[PDB]
This record gives sequence, structure tokens and C-alpha cells, in this order.
Amino acid sequence: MVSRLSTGILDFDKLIQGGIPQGFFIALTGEPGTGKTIFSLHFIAKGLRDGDPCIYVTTEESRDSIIRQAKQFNWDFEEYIEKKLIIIDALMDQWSLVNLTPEELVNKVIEAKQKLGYGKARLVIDSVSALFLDKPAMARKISYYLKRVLNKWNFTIYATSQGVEHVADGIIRFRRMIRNGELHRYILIEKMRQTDHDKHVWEIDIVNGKGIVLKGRLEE
Ligand SMILES: [Zn+2]
Ligand SMILES: [Zn+2]
Ligand SMILES: [Zn+2]
Ligand SMILES: [Zn+2]
Repeated sequence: MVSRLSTGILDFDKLIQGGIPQGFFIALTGEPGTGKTIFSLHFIAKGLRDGDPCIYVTTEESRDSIIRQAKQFNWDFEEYIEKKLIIIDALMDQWSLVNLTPEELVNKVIEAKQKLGYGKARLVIDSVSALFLDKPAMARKISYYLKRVLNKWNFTIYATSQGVEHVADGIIRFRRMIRNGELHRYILIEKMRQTDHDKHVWEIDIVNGKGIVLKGRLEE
């Protein structure tokens, strides 16, 4: 039916008929510390292992932090750098963003894509909200532009945010909750075009050396 890219989490792929539709713009929404970056690292890790060109744009953390985080889950991004992976640091060389504007970000991503060569690509923009902190009302116009142009350049895109959702082809929501001294984390596919997606909230775990693990389905 459609060409789907694995999330890197098999149990999650089951929830969306094999994975994310190629060319989609996917909004990952939720409070800080809810697993959105890790979820994204899975997507890139899987792409890299698949031979996909991969680009990760980071606006809150350093490139090194992203790399260290990935190592936590037995992903080794270092030797892919400038070969099949470019991490663009919007928090701070040629793969840096001076100004956090939408066009500067796209131009830099396209520059990176030219370095990495032909082929379907994965892009993470973590986070897309950094683009409109000061222009909250531009969120929709910015996301439409980002989606149109990045899809044109053969990307399937994850965009984290802590109008984006409405422009997005899919929406995955992340939650955390403390109850009786316990932390519980949850994920929900709120929207996914062209996909008979699961509508249940799922409990997830973040496990060292593994990453996000689906623990079970919530009812009602
Ligand atoms: Zn570095
Ligand atoms: Zn729990
Ligand atoms: Zn739906
Ligand atoms: Zn049910």
C-alpha cells in the first residue's frame, strides 16, 4: 500500500502497520523528559543501520550530548558522521545553525543532504518549537513550509515540540506521570494518515542498552 519506514521499535511498528509512511511529517508532542528524543534516536539509528542518509537537528542539547545519549542504548553514531549521518547543532561547525530561523534550518539540512548523497532520508528536528518561541502564531505557516520543502527533498521527518500538529501527517504524544512514588510513561498515536493505527494508550519503559520498550496496552 504505502512504503513505510520502521521506527526502530518493532512493538511500535505493529501499531502503525509496519512503520511511518515515507515522506510524512510526524509531530512528537509532550512535556520535557517524556522520551521524545530517545524515540527519535531510534528512528535515526534504524535508518543508519538501513543505509538511509540521516540528519538530526538539535536545538536544546549539544551534538555530543546526542551522541552520548545514543551510546546509552548501544547506538554508535560516531563512525557514521559525515558519511551517512549529520548532526546539526542549533545550540551553539559548518553543521551549526547561527540563526534559528526556518529557512536557515532548511538550507542547512539541504546542504547536509547534498553531502550524504541520493536516497530516502530521515530527519529529526528536535525541537521544531525553537523555531517559533518568539513567534508562536507563525507555527502553522512555518510547519507547512518545513513540510512542503523537506518532503520535496526526500525526507521523512520527526518534529518534536515541548499549528504544528494540524500540518503534521501523524501525531505521537508522550506522557509521564508520578503515582505512589512510581514514574509511569505513556505513548499514544493520536493521528496517522493512511494508517489503521492503534488507538490505545501504551505504557513504555526506557531501558539502558535498549531504549524505549512497550510494556502493555491500557484499556478504556
Ligand atoms: Zn562534537
Ligand atoms: Zn507503570
Ligand atoms: Zn486516526
Ligand atoms: Zn481496548
